[PDB]
Amino acid sequence: ENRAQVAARQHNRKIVEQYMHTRGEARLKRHLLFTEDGVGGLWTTDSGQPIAIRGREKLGEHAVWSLQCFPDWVWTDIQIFETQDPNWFWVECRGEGAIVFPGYPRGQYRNHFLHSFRFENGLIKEQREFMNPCEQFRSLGIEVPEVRRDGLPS
Amino acid sequence: RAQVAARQHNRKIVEQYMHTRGEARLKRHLLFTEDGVGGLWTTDSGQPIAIRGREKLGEHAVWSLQCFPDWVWTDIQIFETQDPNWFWVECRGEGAIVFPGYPRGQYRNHFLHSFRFENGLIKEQREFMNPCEQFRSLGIEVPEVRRDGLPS
Ligand SMILES: O=C(c1ccc(Cl)cc1)c1c(-c2ccc(O)cc2)sc2ccccc12
Ligand SMILES: O=C(c1ccc(Cl)cc1)c1c(-c2ccc(O)cc2)sc2ccccc12
Repeated sequence: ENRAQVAARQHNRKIVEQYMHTRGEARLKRHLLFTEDGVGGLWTTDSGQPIAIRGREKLGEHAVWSLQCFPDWVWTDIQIFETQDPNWFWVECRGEGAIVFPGYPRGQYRNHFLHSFRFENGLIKEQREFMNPCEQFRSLGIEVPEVRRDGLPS
Repeated sequence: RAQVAARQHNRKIVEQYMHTRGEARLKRHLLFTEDGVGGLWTTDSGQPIAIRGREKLGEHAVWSLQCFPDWVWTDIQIFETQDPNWFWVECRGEGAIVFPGYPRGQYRNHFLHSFRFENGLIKEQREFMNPCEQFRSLGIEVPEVRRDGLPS
């Protein structure tokens, strides 16, 4: 049993590494790292609800959009965490690139990210991304509200 | 042996931290090293708000019990890692928010916590969430990214 779990964790780690280092035109094939019904997307949004892309095929189609709106995106400072579940990994990293959203000025986006990767049979079943949307607001020229700090300890 | 022993003890401390509620929050700083750091890494400013030192952490807990008087963490999932001294926690949290100068409200959010250990106690705790939900709980307007040109 431990041999099978050990093997799964070593294999899944290699897929996480591959995912995190995928840049440029290779992003068009990142969806092959997922199960046929795998889900990926952004769990921290302006609205409160995740924006998730469901299915390997739709993930490949979303990649076409991503190469237009995040044309040169890179993940940096990658730290991969194995867990007691051989099929569950977390990643702490940063990310950076141009942001080219419709109807907004071209900007430069930088942020800190946490990723969750859950695996089934050697491929990604669920990827979720967590960040602070305030930095994406700033990259688009959108005003970020401020919590008044006068009454807080300081 | 040395790594295994550390991880089992450290997991107990993470569990204790995440289940500390009510007046026991006033003693939660005793789970940290003398120079331990805790705080919020996802803010409105872009910089962390970190509380530095076990003594300042205990002082901050007094403020926290006033402003989050009934706070609980829920849906707690603790992740050990290949570092026996590094743990991650996925959870939710909820309770009243009583912030200076804002209407009393109810705050609910999803959280990730990072716990790094030194010699049996927490050296660094970091909390990550979506500040837009805290804005909502305070009655602060959340900006909206225009979707019109985005796939839907
Ligand atoms: O970057 C993103 C985003 C969301 C989900 C994914 Cl999978 C990737 C980027 C965001 C939006 C988006 C929605 C639909 C769409 O097809 C493309 C982008 S809307 C919004 C709002 C706030 C923060 C981030 C985003
Ligand atoms: O809840 C918090 C917060 C920040 C740090 C900790 Cl340790 C706990 C709560 C926030 C602020 C705060 C700053 C100083 C202070 O002594 C008390 C609160 S300012 C702000 C801004 C946006 C989101 C959350 C917070």
